Amino acid sequence: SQITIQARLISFESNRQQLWKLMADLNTPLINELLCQLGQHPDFEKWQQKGKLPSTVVSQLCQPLKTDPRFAGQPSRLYMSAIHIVDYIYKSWLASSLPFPLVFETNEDMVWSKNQKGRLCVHFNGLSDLIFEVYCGNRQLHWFQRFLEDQQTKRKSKNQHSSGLFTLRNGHLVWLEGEGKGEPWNLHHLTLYCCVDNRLWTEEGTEIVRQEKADKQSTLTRINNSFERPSQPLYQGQSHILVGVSLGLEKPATVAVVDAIANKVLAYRSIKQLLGDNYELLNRQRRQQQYLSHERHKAQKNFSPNQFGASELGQHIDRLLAKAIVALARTYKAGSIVLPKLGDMREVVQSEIQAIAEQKFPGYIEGQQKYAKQYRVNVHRWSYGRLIQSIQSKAAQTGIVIEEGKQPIRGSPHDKAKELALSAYNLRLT
RNA sequence: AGCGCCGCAAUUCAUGCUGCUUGCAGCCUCUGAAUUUUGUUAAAUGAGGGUUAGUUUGACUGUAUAAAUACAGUCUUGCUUUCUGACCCUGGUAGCUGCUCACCCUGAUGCUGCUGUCAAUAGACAGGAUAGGUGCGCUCCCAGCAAUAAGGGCGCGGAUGUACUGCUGUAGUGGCUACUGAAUCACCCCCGAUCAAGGGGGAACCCUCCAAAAGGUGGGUUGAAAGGAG
Repeated sequence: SQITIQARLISFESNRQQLWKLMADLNTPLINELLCQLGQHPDFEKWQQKGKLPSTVVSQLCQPLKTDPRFAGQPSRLYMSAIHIVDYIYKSWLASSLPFPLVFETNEDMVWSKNQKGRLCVHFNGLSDLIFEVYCGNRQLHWFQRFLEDQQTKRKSKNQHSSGLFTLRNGHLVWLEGEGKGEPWNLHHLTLYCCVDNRLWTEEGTEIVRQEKADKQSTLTRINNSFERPSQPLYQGQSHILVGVSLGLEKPATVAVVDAIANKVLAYRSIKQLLGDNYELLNRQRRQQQYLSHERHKAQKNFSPNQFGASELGQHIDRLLAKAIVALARTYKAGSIVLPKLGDMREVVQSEIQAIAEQKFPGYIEGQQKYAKQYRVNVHRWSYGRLIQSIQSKAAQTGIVIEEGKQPIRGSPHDKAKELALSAYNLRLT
């Protein structure tokens, strides 16, 4: 699946300042001016009647800005970066003191080469003089090494390699703000974000992609190419087994590995089981959540800038749950991980508070509402969207599917997980 | 008092265990779920602001496997995050500034709360998280204040006046920028780059050999995990 890999690009002060002048003082002005000229263009409104502006506008407004004196000329790929950035920003709008990123559509825009010291280096097409190396960890090193090897593998074939099978597919070159003062090229740390596809790493995965990619002069000309390709068996997840993930307030995500054929349950993996040594994180996140809503509502107008919202502990917990759920779907050979819909979750939470209140104080409504009010204080709504996103990401990475479900309104959390998995299996026939 | 968490107990169980008839039967050593109970000089959550290009969390190749996986060997690079651990501080001055304030009444997802000494409310040297609630946390409670939610009272110089200000400072409390002191570590320590870069020196535990023991070798562990950037 798609995944973005980071790397710190490193070169000398001369090359860095050259790039800085190109971007911050000769292309960031280009970006801003193209943005206003999009704003100050006579037929601005007529396109909003459709709600989308096609690629025509930037295509015709790209070239008049080549010889504008304040721009001092850019390499062609930097013009492509600018036009793609304005495309991205106006698409994000139609729904700081830091230069706009650089956008590279394909890998051929990046040339890789080993130096005498052995490290990988990357230049960009149309630049050819800046020798930005690549800095990264082992979790990313094999990625860049494989990009270099595929580059070396296309040239030996006299450039008869299809571009899709290449591992690296996109790339973002951005500056990142830091501390200190002085010049900003030696202050903002350049970083390369590489977008790849794991589906195109394992040899079996690579051979999977050829069939649909044909779906016309060179449609099948250079499909077959060996590369260097590790062969690892594709994870063949058998169906008939679903891992429902009941989402709730007190138990945010409890799973039950259901064998739906005989309605037998294979594994009631609770959250204390889905997290292990990471269970201590769960309550911790709530300790932060109850904190934030206390401070966020305190400064009602958001006037006071404080540190609330400090950590991404929710993100880490949520991806930990994703990893554990996919691992526990593998261990029982599950053919899906089942999640409910966030659209059908606003009522689920409130039904849960009401049911817990009734089971704690039966009939005594004036005490039921009291208990519910002090229960909303202590246990807050989970970041369910992050959970669903991270679980879908890990499921795509490993290969298991995510299908829609329908959480039951009442019952035990394990009972809700089991019945949610069964409901998803029932909907699977549809 | 109330509520959420933690797991100490019991009970009932299984998602757990036993040779099966392979789905049933039986019992709670390991792994857990629920209900109730309990808070023990006990188990386990939790406990303030920062700090590493940190270690493990990798990839490939042969074997074993019905396999998650284990071993052997080759390479290795540092990106962004989460814990844990260790460590450092609870900032100094120079500005732009917020936000509120006759005196009152209860009081608000209102504010503050650590030990100790001097000292007088208000706070200075020095310790430092174990920062009020004896299991822990809290929009709950308490102690204090409340001008810094409301909301309702109520006043001296003034107003052409019908509105509004003084009693508002030589305050209380939050932001922004700049110069600044300590950590700049992941077994410990020294030297370096922090657009690059690693190399020394050492202690704790090892597997094994020279022998006969000790001692002296070769290799290895000295916390782990996660990741799609918008």
